[PDB]
Amino acid sequence: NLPEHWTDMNHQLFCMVQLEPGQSEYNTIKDKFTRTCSSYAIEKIERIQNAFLWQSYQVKKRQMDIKNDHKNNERLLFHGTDADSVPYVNQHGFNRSCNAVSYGKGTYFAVDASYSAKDTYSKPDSNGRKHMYVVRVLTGVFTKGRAGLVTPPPKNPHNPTDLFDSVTNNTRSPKLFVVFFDNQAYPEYLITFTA
Amino acid sequence: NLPEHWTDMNHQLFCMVQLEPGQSEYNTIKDKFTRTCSSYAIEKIERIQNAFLWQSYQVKKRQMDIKNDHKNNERLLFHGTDADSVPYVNQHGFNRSCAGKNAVSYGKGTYFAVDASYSAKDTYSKPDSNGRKHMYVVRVLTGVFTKGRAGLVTPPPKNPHNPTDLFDSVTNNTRSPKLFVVFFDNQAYPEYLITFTA
Ligand SMILES: O=C1N=NC(=O)c2cc(OCc3cccs3)ccc21
Repeated sequence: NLPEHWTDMNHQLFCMVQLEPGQSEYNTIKDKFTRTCSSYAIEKIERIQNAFLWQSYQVKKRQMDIKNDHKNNERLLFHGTDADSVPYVNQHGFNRSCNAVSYGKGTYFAVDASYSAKDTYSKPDSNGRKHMYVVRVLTGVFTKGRAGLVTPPPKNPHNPTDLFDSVTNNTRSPKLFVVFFDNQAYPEYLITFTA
Repeated sequence: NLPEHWTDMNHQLFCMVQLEPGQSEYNTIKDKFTRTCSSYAIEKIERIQNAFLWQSYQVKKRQMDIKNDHKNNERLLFHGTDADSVPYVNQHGFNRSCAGKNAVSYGKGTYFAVDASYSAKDTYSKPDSNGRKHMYVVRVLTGVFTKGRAGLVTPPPKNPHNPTDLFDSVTNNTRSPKLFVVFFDNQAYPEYLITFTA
């Protein structure tokens, strides 16, 4: 059930598609980035077409929509990484088993591109190029995190296996989210940029 | 896609079903266990009906079946655990982030045994305060595997010049496998829970 806006993949299951500057899709993703990163230089934006990762993510989304008895479980967030991790993320997505982890041992995603644009996250490569993903994240119902969590806390410790979907730094005004399970995050676009 | 011989769960997403001795389904599990654990006695065997874990597992199996083309990717293995872990595994499956270091480590992941005798060690199936020991029978997507190494946090690449094309799992010995380690969520479906005693 591959999305309409994907382009044909000649019966293959993985491809990175470079977006055409000035078209609707490129403009929308560029705007999300330049909202906080207007001083950077965008080299290119690529659409990640990973059939298997999409499949696994959409199953978790359908499950969370049933569990939570509503949609609104999804947010678009940013994730900066080093060049040597980009092939892994494109093919396999995010892995908690692979920086500060103050809110738990999961994968971190930022509300603002400016945060992911820090050199500690989007490490500039031997040519000055920096890499940041635009990510579909199943944040669902969330609570404040804490150091040492390996899963989100329970919603009520009377039922210890019924968990929050994610954690955050601040529930009223979140700036980061942490997810603790594979296929809770789909890397949708890769931005290559310089300072 | 739920299997047609499961009990009707009446819109519920999760149920444990107590099996009857003398049914083929009970007897095959009892025989698989007693092949190496004849000194122990089974209290009960429960079929685990977890709709969401099943869906996510069967998606991964279909993907590995496509990618590997005509491999037997699935093995039926054992996993001993403590009573405190049983409610989490029943609902959420096998989480590598909660796994202990194994006495012989072939990587940082969830361990599954070929022989029930391995899982029956008190180190894994810790007796509870009533002397009950707990062991899962698990469908595991072992896929294409190689000998593991203690450093691993994912299976190793098949080819060092293509680091993202991975083995599906690792083992202690490729010629005579006795354990498998998996490093990803929804690569193992907890199918039965054996409760047993000395
Ligand atoms: O874009 C990111 N890429 N990798 C990260 O590890 C990461 C981590 C991150 O917040 C980590 C914390 C800050 C304060 C306390 S905990 C934010 C963004 C990213």
